[PDB]
Amino acid sequence: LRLSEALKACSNILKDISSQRYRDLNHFFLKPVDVVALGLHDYYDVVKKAMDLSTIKTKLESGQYHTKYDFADDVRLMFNNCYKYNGEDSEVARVGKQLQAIFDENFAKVPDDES
Ligand SMILES: CC(=O)N1c2ccc(-c3ccc(C(=O)O)cc3)cc2[C@H](Nc2ccc(Cl)cc2)C[C@@H]1C
Repeated sequence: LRLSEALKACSNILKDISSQRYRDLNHFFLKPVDVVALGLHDYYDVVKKAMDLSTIKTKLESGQYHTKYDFADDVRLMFNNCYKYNGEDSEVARVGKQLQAIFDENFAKVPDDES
């Protein structure tokens, strides 16, 4: 599975946002939400499709994203699930916003899909 130049750039961004350098922002997003471990009420009444950084990596590296936009859709899904479930004043949403801002700045530099 050889990725396009755009999706290789996406892989590098994903690695960067998932890295130890941002651990205080990303640790909440590394692995799937586990309703039992986290004590959550009503999570899947609010969130239709869960997403997290490990799943994004699996999907990217197994060829499930055809364009950089498919990849970005799942990054945004992950963040939006967090905001909508937890509320934007929650601690986790606040760090999410910081991580998303880093993602957005870097994703704007990814080349065209056909290059
Ligand atoms: C992303 C998201 O929306 N949620 C989420 C996901 C993972 C973890 C989590 C992840 C790893 C650990 C750990 O390494 O121990 C602990 C909690 C925690 C949460 C959120 N819980 C939480 C986050 C911050 C604070 Cl100060 C208190 C509670 C719940 C939410 C569903």
